[PDB]
Amino acid sequence: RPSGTYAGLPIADYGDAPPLSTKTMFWRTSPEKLPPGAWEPAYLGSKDERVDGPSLQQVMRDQLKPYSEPRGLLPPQEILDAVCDAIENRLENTLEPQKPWTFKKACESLDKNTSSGYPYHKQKSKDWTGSAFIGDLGDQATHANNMYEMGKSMRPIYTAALKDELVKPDKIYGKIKKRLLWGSDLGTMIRAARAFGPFCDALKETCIFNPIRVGMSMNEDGPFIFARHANFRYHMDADYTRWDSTQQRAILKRAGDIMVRLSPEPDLARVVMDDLLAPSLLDVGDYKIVVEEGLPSGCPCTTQLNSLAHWILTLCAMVEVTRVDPDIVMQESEFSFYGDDEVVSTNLELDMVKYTMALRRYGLLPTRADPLERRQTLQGISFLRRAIVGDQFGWYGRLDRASIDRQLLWTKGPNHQNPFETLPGHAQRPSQLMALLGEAAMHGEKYYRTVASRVSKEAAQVVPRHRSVLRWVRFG
Ligand SMILES: Cc1nc(/N=N/c2cc(S(=O)(=O)O)c3cc([N+](=O)[O-])cc(S(=O)(=O)O)c3c2)c(COP(=O)(O)O)c(C=O)c1O
Ligand SMILES: Cc1nc(/N=N/c2cc(S(=O)(=O)O)c3cc([N+](=O)[O-])cc(S(=O)(=O)O)c3c2)c(COP(=O)(O)O)c(C=O)c1O
Repeated sequence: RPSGTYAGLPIADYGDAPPLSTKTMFWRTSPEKLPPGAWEPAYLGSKDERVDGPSLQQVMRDQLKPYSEPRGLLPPQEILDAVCDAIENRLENTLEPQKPWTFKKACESLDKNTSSGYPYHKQKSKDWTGSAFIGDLGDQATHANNMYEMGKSMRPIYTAALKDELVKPDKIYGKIKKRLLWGSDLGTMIRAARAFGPFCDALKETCIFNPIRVGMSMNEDGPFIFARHANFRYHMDADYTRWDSTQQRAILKRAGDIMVRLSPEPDLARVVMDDLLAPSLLDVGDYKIVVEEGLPSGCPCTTQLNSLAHWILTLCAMVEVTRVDPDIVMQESEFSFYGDDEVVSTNLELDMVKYTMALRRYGLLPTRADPLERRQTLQGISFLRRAIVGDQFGWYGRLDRASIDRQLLWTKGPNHQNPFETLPGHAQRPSQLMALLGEAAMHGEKYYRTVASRVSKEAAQVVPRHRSVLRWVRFG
């Protein structure tokens, strides 16, 4: 029955979503005071002692606004078609054909320590026997799977949440921001896993010679990835603001068509992709609202869809500007896409001003670093949280010290209301401490020493010498 607009978006029904969480999973590693400008867990609502801010619902409405903004322009249809053929073609020539996913495999693949979403909103593990969903979720899972096998449509219902994560302090103590998560319903997760699990698996296997890098290991795969990029003359590393909310469904639809066409049960996959990209029903608590545009997350094959969309858009811009055919562009370039993160290396003479304009024309908001700049060295180019570094031995991804120290101050634990509480006792995190030494080692012995000290100090409440970890971490 209900009508109107919530955060600029049409209301379609009453909502069933539980209330937004007021707790964080972050705990300080020490009771001492935080260094100034330190990152902290994002805002926790009216109950947050650190600051008096608006309601979580208001913070969520802020995040929903960009979804009602006008879309940018679709790329010129001929470029769009050639690019999409060229990307599909590239995948046909590289991906290993997969057998269908079983219902059993699909259910196994899901993360069992997160919510089931609409309508039970229970942690998946609570109806999971080890090998099958039973009880309530078993009924949802079974129904969804029957619909899948019958090629019948089902309207996903997403549940909005806000992301508990560390953030720069201005997002707590200034203008408060917190990231919108889209939380899928178990049924949609099942259908999506069955439909697209094969493609995603096939794609992960090619993460070194195909540009969708999802599933890569920074440590083991990065040096080969980065060495490939280095073979090309110009390097650029666009950063994008609000990638997800600025997507066009029409482009996501072209990405999806490629996924469907490269899946083992394409007729079944088609029904699922059409449900995923049909106007989206999102439960914000009081209301379920309809979101026609942007990317709907928590798919969970979304990161692939998104990366694929990114590949389409970047390539469309490049082709529009250089006028080189998309296949030849892939001969003369090396891409890395990981959702919204990009690295483009190319031999082509690319007009950076025109490239920036074409992306802005599509609705995207490219930004780096302080139009897009291109460099003749990969040194310093950013990828995920790393800086790409090269030396006599080769290339690697070095985590910035910011993130390193940040991991020294904060640890994960059970949800609580006050993030400045420390956990009692240990400090049960030896693996991370070592990895941190590793990450610190790549910064040189001077820095490694500092970090070694703190790591030792904390490990009190085997820490190797520098040259041995550095060797283990780069080569090992
Ligand atoms: C400090 C810390 N780091 C976490 N993971 N961060 C990731 C996590 C991943 S993940 O392998 O996709 O989970 C990262 C992956 C890539 N990658 O190029 O494939 C790169 C990076 S990055 O160091 O360059 O940013 C990745 C960083 C995580 C995520 O761990 P989890 O949810 O898998 O258990 C946690 C949470 O436990 C955490 O406390
Ligand atoms: C690039 C990349 N990074 C991921 N995790 N990022 C996190 C994620 C976390 S998390 O909030 O514990 O999930 C990080 C936590 C801390 N921390 O000091 O507690 C530090 C860091 S860091 O800035 O040093 O790298 C954390 C980094 C993740 C993990 O994201 P997700 O499991 O929450 O969905 C992925 C997922 O595939 C990913 O692809």
